[PDB]
Amino acid sequence: MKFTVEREHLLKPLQQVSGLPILGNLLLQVADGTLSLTGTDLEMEMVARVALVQPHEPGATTVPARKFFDICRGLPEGAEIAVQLEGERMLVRSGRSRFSLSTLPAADFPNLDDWQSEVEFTLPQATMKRLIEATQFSMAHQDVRYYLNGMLFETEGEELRTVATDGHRLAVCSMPIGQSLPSHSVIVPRKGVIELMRMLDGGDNPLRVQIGSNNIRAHVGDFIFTSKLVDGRFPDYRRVLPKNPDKHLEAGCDLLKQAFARAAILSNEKFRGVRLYVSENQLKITANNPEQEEAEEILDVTYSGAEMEIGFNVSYVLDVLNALKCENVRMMLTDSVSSVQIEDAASQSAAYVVMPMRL
Amino acid sequence: MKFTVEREHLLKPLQQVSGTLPILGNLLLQVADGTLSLTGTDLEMEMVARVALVQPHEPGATTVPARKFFDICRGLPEGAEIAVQLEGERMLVRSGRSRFSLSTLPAADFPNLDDWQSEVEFTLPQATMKRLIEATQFSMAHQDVRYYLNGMLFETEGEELRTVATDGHRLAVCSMPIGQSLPSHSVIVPRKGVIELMRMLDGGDNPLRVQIGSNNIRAHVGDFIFTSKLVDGRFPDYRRVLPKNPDKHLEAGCDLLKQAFARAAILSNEKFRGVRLYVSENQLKITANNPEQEEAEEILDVTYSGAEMEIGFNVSYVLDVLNALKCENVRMMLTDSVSSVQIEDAASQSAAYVVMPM
Ligand SMILES: O=C(O)c1ccc(-c2ccc(F)cc2)cc1
Ligand SMILES: [Ca+2]
Ligand SMILES: [Ca+2]
Ligand SMILES: [Ca+2]
Ligand SMILES: [Ca+2]
Ligand SMILES: [Ca+2]
Ligand SMILES: [Ca+2]
Ligand SMILES: [Ca+2]
Ligand SMILES: [Ca+2]
Ligand SMILES: [Ca+2]
Ligand SMILES: [Cl-]
Repeated sequence: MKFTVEREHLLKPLQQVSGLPILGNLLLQVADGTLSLTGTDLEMEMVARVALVQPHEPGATTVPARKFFDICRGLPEGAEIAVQLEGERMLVRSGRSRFSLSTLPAADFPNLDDWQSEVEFTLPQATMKRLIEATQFSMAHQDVRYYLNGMLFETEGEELRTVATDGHRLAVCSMPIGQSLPSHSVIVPRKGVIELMRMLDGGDNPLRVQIGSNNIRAHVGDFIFTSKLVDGRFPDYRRVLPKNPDKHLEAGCDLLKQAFARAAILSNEKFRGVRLYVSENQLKITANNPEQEEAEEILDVTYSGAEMEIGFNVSYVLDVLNALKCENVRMMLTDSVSSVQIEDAASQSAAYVVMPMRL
Repeated sequence: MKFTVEREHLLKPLQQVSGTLPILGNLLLQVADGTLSLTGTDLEMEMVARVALVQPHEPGATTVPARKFFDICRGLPEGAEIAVQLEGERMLVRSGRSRFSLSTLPAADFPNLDDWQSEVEFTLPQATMKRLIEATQFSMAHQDVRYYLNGMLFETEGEELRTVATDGHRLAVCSMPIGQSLPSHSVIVPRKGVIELMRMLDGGDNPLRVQIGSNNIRAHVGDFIFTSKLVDGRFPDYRRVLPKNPDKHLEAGCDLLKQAFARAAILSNEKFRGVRLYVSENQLKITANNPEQEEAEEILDVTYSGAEMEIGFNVSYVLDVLNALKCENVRMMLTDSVSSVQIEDAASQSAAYVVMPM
C-alpha cells in the first residue's frame, strides 16, 4: 500500500472519520484510484473517499487515528504526505519529517452488519441542517428512557420531520422535501445525530438518506455515514402540542431573551422558575430564589388576550429563544395550568413546547 | 446609600473586583465624598476600584453578591443608567423597567487586610509590566510543596525590575529598565496575585505605581488599587540556573523549530515527553519514540558551527519557551549532554529561559 496525497486533501476526511484499540484506528484502503478512510465505534461508521492523482499502490491497513491526524495537521500547509506500509509499521514522510506508526490488520477492522434500504430520499444539506439544529438541544442525555437519547426522524407525505424531547420540553421541526414518502419513523442515537450534523457543510452536494429496519445511512459527496437506529418507541409529539392556544404574545426575540436572561439570575438555581404576567400589550417577568432575592422585567409586547399568569423553567425558555435565531417570537398561551408553544413569529416550521410551573 | 451610574462606567470596575465563608463572595460598596468604591477580597489579596460619581448620590456602605450584581449590570443594555439604593437589608438595582433586589451582608463584617508600610516604590509603564509577566508566568510551579515556587520573584536591582519564575525543572527570567534608581530587593508574589496583577493591565497609557512592603505588594493603575500578601521563603538564584558558559550557539527560525518539536512530540512518551536533539554542522535532528516503538524524526537547517553533541529534553518545556517567545529567530545555547540549555530570542537578551536535560 502506497499513496502520496496533499495535506489539505486529507484534513477534512480525517476530521470526519475521527471520533478495543482498533476502534481508535482508521482503516486505510488504496483501491481503484481511491484512498478510502473509515472510522467506527461499532454503533456507527464514517467512510471518506479521496481521489489519488499521484502514483499509488493498492492495499489496506489500520493506523492510530489521533496520531495520524495530528501528524498530518502538524505538517506545513501544502505539504505532500507520502505513506507506505513497511512490515508491521506505517511510514509517513513529508520533507525531512519522518514517522513510523504502529498498525493493526485491516482484516480485524469491524464492519456493521449488512442490511437493506427500505426508505430513501434526497434533500439539500441545508434542509437537513435546519431540521437537526432546530431540535438537537432538546434530546435527552444518558436518560434511563434510552429511546429519548436521540432524535426521531419521521417521513409523512412530502415532509421530513425531526422531534426531540428529554421528557420535559419538546422541539419539533418539519420541512417539505418535494418527494412522496412512506409514513415512517426512526430514532437516530444522540451521537449519530451529532456526527451526521458534523458531516454537513450545507453546500451544494445533495444529501441522500437511506433508511433500513435497524440502520440509517447518509451520503454526501465523498462521505458516507452509517448508524444503527435506537430500537424503541418514541413519544407522539401530537399529544403534547397544546389544543387551541388562543392567547398569542409576539415580541422581538432579543428583547425577550435579554429580559429572561436578567430575571434568571435571581431564579432558583435548581428549578429555575420564573413567572409571566401578560396584559394589554405588556409582559412582566418575575423571578425569586430561596434567599428571597427578586427580579422584575416589564416589556412592551403585542398581546390582546385575557390577562393571565403562567410560570415556567427559564432555562428551557432561553434554550428555545437561543435555538430560534429569528427577529420576532410568538408565545402561544392558554392558561396557567397548560403548556406554552413557542415559534418564530414568521414561521410555523419549528415549534417548541415547555410545561407550566406552579410557583 | 444611593448612586446612579452609567453601565459602561461600572462593568470594568466590577470585572476587576470580581475575581465557603459567604462574605468573600460579596463586594463592599462605599459611597463617600465624590466616589463609589468597590472592593473584592479573598483574604490573600484585594482589589479596590474607584468610580467618580457625577450624578446625585447619598453616602453609605453595604456588601452584595459579586457575581449576581456583575451579571445583572452586564446583562443590561448598552447605555443603561443603573440606579442603586439600599433599602433595609436589601440592595435595589434599577434600570429602565428592570428591577432587582439583592441580599446584603453588613459592611462592618467585610474583612480588611492588615495595615502596613511602603518600603520600596517605583513607577513603570503598563507595557513594561505586561512584558515582564508574560515573559515568565508559564514557568511558575502549580502546587509544588516548595511553596516559594508557586509564585513569581519580583526583583529590583540598579534601575531594573526583573521577574523570575521556575518550577525546579525549567526557569524563565526577564529584566527591564525603568529609569529610577532602585534599592536591591526581592519579593515573591503568589501566582494568583500575578494573574490578577496581569489582568489589571488592560491596557492603555496609564502608568503603574508599585509599592512593596515587608509582607505586601500594592499596584496602583488608573482608578484601581491591587494589594497582595507576599510568599515567604528562599527563592532560587537565577544566576545559578543560567549556564556558566553555554558557548555552543545554534540559531533557527522560531516557528520552524516549534512546529518540528510539536510534530516530534506526538510520538514521545505521554508522561515523560522525552525527545533527543542531535546538533551538528548547520543541522539539528530531533527524534522521539514511545513505549510502542513508534518513532518521529525531524531534520532542520540551522546556523551552528560548534562541536557535535546530543541532549535529551522534556519537549513540553521546550514548546512552552518557543510559544512564549513571539519572535523571528531563537538562539539555543548549549554546554554538554548533561547540562541545561539556555534559550533566547536571537534579537533580544531581555529574557532568558533555562531547561534541564532529561
Ligand atoms: O529546589 C529548588 O529551589 C530548585 C529551584 C530551581 C531548580 C532548577 C534547576 C534547573 C533549572 F533549569 C530550573 C530550575 C531546581 C531546584
Ligand atoms: Ca493530492
Ligand atoms: Ca465513527
Ligand atoms: Ca411542525
Ligand atoms: Ca422587584
Ligand atoms: Ca455616570
Ligand atoms: Ca480580589
Ligand atoms: Ca535578563
Ligand atoms: Ca524514523
Ligand atoms: Ca556537569
Ligand atoms: Cl420565581
